[PDB]
Amino acid sequence: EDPLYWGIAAEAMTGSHLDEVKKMVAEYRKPVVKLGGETLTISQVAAISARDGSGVTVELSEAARAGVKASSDWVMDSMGALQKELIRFLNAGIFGNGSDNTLPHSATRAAMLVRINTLLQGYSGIRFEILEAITKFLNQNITPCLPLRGTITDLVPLSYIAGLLTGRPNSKAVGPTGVILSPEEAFKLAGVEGGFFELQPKEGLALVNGTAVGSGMASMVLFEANILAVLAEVMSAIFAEVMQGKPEFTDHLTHKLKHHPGQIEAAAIMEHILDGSAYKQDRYALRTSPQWLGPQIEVIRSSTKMIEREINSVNDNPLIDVSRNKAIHGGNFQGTPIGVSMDNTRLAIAAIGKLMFAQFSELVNDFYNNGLPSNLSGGRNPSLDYGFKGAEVAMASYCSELQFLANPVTNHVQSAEQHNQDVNSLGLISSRKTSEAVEILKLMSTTFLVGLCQAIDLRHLEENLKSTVKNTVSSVAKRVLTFCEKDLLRVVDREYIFAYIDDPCSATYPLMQKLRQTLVEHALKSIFQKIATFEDELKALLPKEVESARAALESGNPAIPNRIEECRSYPLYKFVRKELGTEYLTGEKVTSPGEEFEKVFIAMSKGEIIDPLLESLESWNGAPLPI
Amino acid sequence: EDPLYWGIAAEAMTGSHLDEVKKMVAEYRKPVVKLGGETLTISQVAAISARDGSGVTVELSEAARAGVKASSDWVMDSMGALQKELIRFLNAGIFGNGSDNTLPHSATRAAMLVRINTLLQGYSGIRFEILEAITKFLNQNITPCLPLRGTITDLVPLSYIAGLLTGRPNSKAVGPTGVILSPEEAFKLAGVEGGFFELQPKEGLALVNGTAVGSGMASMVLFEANILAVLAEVMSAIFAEVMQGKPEFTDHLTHKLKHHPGQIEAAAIMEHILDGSAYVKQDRYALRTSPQWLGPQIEVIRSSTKMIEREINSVNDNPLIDVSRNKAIHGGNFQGTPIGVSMDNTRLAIAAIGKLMFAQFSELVNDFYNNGLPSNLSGGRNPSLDYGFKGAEVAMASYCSELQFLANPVTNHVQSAEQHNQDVNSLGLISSRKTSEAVEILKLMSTTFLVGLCQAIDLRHLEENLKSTVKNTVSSVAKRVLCEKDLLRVVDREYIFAYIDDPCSATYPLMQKLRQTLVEHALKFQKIATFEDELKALLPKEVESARAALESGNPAIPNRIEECRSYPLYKFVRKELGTEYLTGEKVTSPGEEFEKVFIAMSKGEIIDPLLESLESWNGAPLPIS
Amino acid sequence: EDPLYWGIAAEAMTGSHLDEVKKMVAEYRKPVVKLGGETLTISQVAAISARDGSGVTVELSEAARAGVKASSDWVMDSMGALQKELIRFLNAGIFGNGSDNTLPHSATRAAMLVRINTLLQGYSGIRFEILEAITKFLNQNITPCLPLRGTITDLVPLSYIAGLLTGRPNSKAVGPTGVILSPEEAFKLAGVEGGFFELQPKEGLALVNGTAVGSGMASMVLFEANILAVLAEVMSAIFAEVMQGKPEFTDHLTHKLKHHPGQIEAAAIMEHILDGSAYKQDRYALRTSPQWLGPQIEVIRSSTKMIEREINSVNDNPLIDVSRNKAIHGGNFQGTPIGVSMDNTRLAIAAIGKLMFAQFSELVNDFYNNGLPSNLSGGRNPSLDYGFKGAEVAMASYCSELQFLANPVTNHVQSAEQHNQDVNSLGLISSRKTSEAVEILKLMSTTFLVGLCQAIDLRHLEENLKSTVKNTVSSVAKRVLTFCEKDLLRVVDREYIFAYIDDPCSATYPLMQKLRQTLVEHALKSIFQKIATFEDELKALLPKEVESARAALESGNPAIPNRIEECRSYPLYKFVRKELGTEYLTGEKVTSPGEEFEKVFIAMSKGEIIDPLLESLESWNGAPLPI
Ligand SMILES: COc1ccc(/C=C/C(=O)O)cc1
Repeated sequence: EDPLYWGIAAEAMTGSHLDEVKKMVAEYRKPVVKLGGETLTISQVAAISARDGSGVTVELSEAARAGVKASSDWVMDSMGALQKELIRFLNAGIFGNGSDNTLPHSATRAAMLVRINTLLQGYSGIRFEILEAITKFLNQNITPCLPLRGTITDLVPLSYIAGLLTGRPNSKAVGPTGVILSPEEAFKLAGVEGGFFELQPKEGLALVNGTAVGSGMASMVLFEANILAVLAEVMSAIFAEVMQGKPEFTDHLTHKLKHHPGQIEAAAIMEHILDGSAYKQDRYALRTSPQWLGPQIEVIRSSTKMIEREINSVNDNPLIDVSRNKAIHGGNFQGTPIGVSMDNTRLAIAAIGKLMFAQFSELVNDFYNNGLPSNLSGGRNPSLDYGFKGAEVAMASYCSELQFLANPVTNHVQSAEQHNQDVNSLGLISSRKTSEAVEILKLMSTTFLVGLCQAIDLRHLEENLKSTVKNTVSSVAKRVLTFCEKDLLRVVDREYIFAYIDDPCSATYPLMQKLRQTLVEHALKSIFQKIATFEDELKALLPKEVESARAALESGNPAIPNRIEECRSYPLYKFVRKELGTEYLTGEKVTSPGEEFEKVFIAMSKGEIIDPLLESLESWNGAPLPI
Repeated sequence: EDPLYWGIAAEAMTGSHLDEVKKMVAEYRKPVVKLGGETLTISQVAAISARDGSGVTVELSEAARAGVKASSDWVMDSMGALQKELIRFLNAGIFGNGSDNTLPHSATRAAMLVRINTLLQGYSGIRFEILEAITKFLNQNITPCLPLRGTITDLVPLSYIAGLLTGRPNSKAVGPTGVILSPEEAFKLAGVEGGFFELQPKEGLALVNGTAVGSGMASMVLFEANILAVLAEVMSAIFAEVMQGKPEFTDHLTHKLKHHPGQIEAAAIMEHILDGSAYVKQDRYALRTSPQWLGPQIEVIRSSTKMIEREINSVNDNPLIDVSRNKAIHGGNFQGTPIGVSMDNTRLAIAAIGKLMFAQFSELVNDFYNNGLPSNLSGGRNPSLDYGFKGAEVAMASYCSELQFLANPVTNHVQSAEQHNQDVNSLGLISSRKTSEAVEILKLMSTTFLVGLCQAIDLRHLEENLKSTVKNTVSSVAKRVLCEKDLLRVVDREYIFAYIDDPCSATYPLMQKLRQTLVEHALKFQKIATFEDELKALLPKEVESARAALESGNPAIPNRIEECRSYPLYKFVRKELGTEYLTGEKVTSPGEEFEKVFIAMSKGEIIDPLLESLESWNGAPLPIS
Repeated sequence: EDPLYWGIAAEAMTGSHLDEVKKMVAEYRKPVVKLGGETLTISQVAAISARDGSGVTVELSEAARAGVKASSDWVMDSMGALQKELIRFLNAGIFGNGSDNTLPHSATRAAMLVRINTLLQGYSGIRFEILEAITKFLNQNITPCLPLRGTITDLVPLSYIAGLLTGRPNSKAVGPTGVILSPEEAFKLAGVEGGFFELQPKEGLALVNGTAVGSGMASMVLFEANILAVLAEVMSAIFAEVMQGKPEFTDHLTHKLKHHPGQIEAAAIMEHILDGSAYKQDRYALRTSPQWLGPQIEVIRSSTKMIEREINSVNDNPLIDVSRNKAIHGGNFQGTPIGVSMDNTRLAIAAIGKLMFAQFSELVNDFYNNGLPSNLSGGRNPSLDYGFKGAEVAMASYCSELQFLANPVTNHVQSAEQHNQDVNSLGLISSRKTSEAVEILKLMSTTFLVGLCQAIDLRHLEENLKSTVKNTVSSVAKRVLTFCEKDLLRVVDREYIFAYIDDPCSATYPLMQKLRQTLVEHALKSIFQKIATFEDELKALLPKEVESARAALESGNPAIPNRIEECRSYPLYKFVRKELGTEYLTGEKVTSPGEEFEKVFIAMSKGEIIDPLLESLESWNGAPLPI
């Protein structure tokens, strides 16, 4: 039914993207990664790549040993300085001093995990003992030092894993605390039984022939990319809340009629956030965000399945086919799936960043943000509070560099190795630039998320102070003006609080101006003789009441509670504010926006945003609201 | 008659690029960098950016004190909390954990230096005392911690220099040994007296409104780029030396007739190396066209240098305080377009230089194109257990591909920023960062190529010695067993490394062309087998003894490189640094040898031997014929 | 003094960039191009490349014949099917059907001119007769058909010039009117004496070995680029006029203190426009335009000198050195100066386009354009006139594609021709993408220039109608209100005309609102009883007077004449409006913005914008105003 395996690949793209992320997070946090050569996922690669003391360990399935020993025994039967030479001349990378030219140790761990899983299928002719030794290195967090560059997708970097296994004099390894270790010391601390391995024929190739380094980092990258995409879907909805945008842009009819599944899910996710919210036309960063993100999600998801197939592949050469009693020469080391997927993912990451920059730009602009103060200024004095103006420039710098990284790597192939490798995938290089793009998207996600929480608090401030103004205006009108008191309060309804609240009784601001106009309108239809009195009484009472209401709110005793507390998006806000301690940014305090950004960005790097994010949708049935 | 200052700029681009590099190096090594707001060079920025204990210090010219105090007093006489707010909201950068999101402290020192120089002209309205404090931080190697990202070209990274000066609670500084310091501790170690500064009006803008970070690092990059450009020129000649290429490709007529000065100087530099080569006794484009290829790259790098050298002596403040007319001048000198343009153009030139190195390296290691050198430049007796630079060649392609990727520009990704008030911005520092990345990758290719050239040199030394050996014993077997004039001609023509691993191998040419040779003279046969039996019994012994003698340091014919003008770089790599001839019969790997050169290169130790290769050059091409 | 020729190259970068453009335009329009092998300029290449019947002809200097015959005679003395073979196998281009794969005929003419000038030096060993034959083809406008692609910088395209000279059966040529011609017909119509040439040794190489095609189109490109740069400098100043921006951004102190000569000239040019103008803080597209354009001009100018040296070079191989009696083998065919200069110019063209898009965006936005109507709407009814809204989207599409073309071509080199050409410059390809970028910049220049003229007329309308409102308001106040009449007119001074003029007496617009406020302010200090009367009289008179004033202006009889008539920028406006007939775009007429854009864009393609542009600066002394 499925001779070319199109069908089984299609079966993996069914279900919602969120569910995959939910499952992805679930198996990431499982305590044991069992390698059988067929079931490795990017979440398991990521979980192992972490050096945060999670406790995760790697186990090799004994069901695969028989196949591994068979191909190994086959090579010995068909038959050692050639293996020593292979590792020597491939040690051609450059470390220099420092870590700027060394592969990140978490990326080395990813490569080590993938390198094992791609050798368990049993077609590589390498001793199971070597696969067990690399597992000890992972479990005891003993990482060999690999060069950052030197591969076109990974003879050179992988040879530094073989160099540690064979006890090369130049081989170095890092301990759990950053200590430089010699090969002997590395073996002693990892518990590798016996001494250094004397590589048998084909064992050298089995270790260096393969795409594990590129595919390993691509797995780490795509794990973070799948989270950040969902985080982009939810933040677009939170963005629509504080922007008070028309929620019909999520209506399922609109998206159903495009058939794009990524767009339909994205709109359904946002609809679910807005459907449980207590809060010409809207601009594109808001109204078209489902159309904009849909394809990006479809790309990250499709790219995820490419890598997952790669990390469960046999990418060495030649293939030892015991069943047929012959070695098969091929080109499964050509890591084209890595370069293509990372180039496509990097562009999608940049498209996500562009939308976030566009949304952030709307949020901090009083021309577009529907009443919020310019720069999301939070202080009583807008002239001594410029809020996120500095962050807005940073967002432009983030986005600009993201669009530069969106360019591909795979269109720069060189005819290499005496033109024998006249085509090569550049996979790892692409994974490296896509990792850089994710980290910048994390910078943008940190800044954007803290701004939304600032806007949330400002909406909470708007409602409380708009009520205080109403009460004082009504109290003063009942005193003095006795249809005229009903129209006076409609003015307070229409005017944006943050257009006058820094000085409620300034004759140049719209409150006192439009209040007077309403009185003049009625006088023409003595209401004019009382204007002077009304403005005197209001000038004496309103400033005191506004200040009182703001202090009560700042003191935690608001007259009207923050509506976010009853929003489906509350967990993310609760996480930033309550759990992390991210504080309201105001020009009356010394705390700078960056200091608040550190908290979210650090936690986001520790994966602490996964739970509050998923909790915002945990009651979603995975379907749109009926139309 | 130079009202627009075109001519002053054109006068700067006269003389050779080399002389400019020699002056640039010599100034890098001066023990004192005196700032006057007008004479700052990239070499001075590079020398101060270094945190290597060189001892270089910074002095402020007292002549600029008056102008500085004038604009400072004018502002105060024109009249606080706004200066505290300015630095607060511009502290919008993210550091996280580690140093991945932190500006390298060397780049920070560069920014601090340029920041001082761009305020000494007297048009910024900032107290001289603050400039003196930053100078203490530099000379005491007390560096504030700046974020790597957050600017569109430097209100944000520059605000963290101001954050240190004002004693912000989140402000962090690092000591010479990497120890993190508080703003109070920094002032103590730095020697700054009086405590934190309470910024006066305009002083906040004076500190943060410059282009110092972008321009500061472009100076570091351009310093490295200027040197690597000359290194690429010299190595192209050494490449043409070990390749035995026709030196006719450096004939001045060819390059005189194109007029391009970069191509003329490049052709003339390689001509000087080849004209003084002891090997003196068509080619492919990586060799025959290298001057045409490198010429334009040096012109862009040299042009880009002058752009940045003007930027680091400019006044990028705003507003400018003009006391002579008693008013502030609002403009846009903070627009760092010269940084983004020069860095985009320079990165493309770096990529073109790297592309040439890759093509040359490829020719040098391919036995089809390297004129008798062994495939992969293998140095062992058993080529089946010595693949030489095959792994390095793969790394070169990886270095080259990522460089072509970085060759793309940054300045074509401008976003309409800050509520669309900054609807154009230069992105200079971002471009400086990517060009700096391209530079470090080119250092990887130069290290690998340079060590590869020394390998090729030792392989020509092995070839000549073993060519002489085979000739001799062939004449011995010829005189004793027997013709000779043709048999001896076979040895001179044939490539050593086509048969030397097994000279008398029937499948190899030496023990085949001699048969063909003897049979030819016979046809125009009974003495063949005896001569072969005599040669088979004697040639392995004589070859192994001469090869072992060369390995012990007492070869028959000495290495001709010692009598070449290119010897300084070989002596430095092979003798001074300890780099060793790579061979599969030992366990040392190519990387281990690359490490020695890359580290030395990262510390500037390649500069001296490089310029020494051209010390005797008069700066002009030798005459025609 | 100048052994490496750095000095003589530096001497060519002295003087103002404008002067070079002035000289450039001067020699472009000279009737004869005399080739001596040393003095060819891009303006002469451009003038010859034109097929517009300018009458320009090419003359070969007899001073060069001696050198040409010497090297030719030298080859014959040192010594023919090899020349026949060289041209045959290099005829490997593909034309297909149509012109999408054919080199533009003007680009072929550029290549032909450069190909001659690079063979007149006398080091190429080719018969002077052949150089004379190609000259006939140029003078009689007989152009061989060259393929668009097939060169990495030009064996293949140049071989189709040799194919015409040797009468190849596949060779085709185009006539002055587009007629396809065979080689025989081409010779007959051009007047080439004798039959087809039988190429002697080295003559085939002399024709195909060289960079003429890339350098030829680079010359055409840089001629237009030098004009468009000056046009960008002037339009930034005109932009500042209609924007009513602070002119101190051109103050020479600011730019003198950066030392950047391109910035100093750009600011001095703008200062000169504004210094003779009768017309939070300003934004960057305005205030930093000299900083932004300076480097772009320095790049185009420096790139110009690279190409001019290339078109006067000997780029064939081997070089026949008669003086030394030996042929010199080298690599002057490596067209690196072309690729580098075109890549750098393309980026600068994109930087110019980005600033223009930024400026256009400010101009059409009522939040930023300082009183002009949104979209530069010109009709009485803003709801039926959206002005340049459609053009603003087009500008974004222009700019976006320009930033894509800003990417380089020279970082995509392939190891070619059995890896003998392991490095190559890709010059022509780069020239082709830079030509595409210029044409898009022409689209942006057309649209932006017509918008400025729209804004000019709107400023003329603003002044006339603001005066009409003043007179009616004063006439009504003198009637009814008799310090109060002086404050009423100050309101008219402060309010932007186009914020209310479409309905001057709407109670929801700011005119009637802020007029009433001023009356109420005075009444509180009976002035209140007369408000109703004042608004009745104004409602009856003001609409009639506004309409009368607008018709008088539309009828050519404005009460106040258009201040542009006395501006140094008047020529460009006079050219667009008067000479070309570009009409005021108003939603009350059927004419669309594109129709007006055709006129300017067509004329700009015919070089008709050079004179009005230069006339705006013809009285500039080439120095900044004293500080
Ligand atoms: C991002 O925060 C900012 C933005 C703008 C400025 C002033 C700029 C000028 O003087 O033209 C200062 C700080």
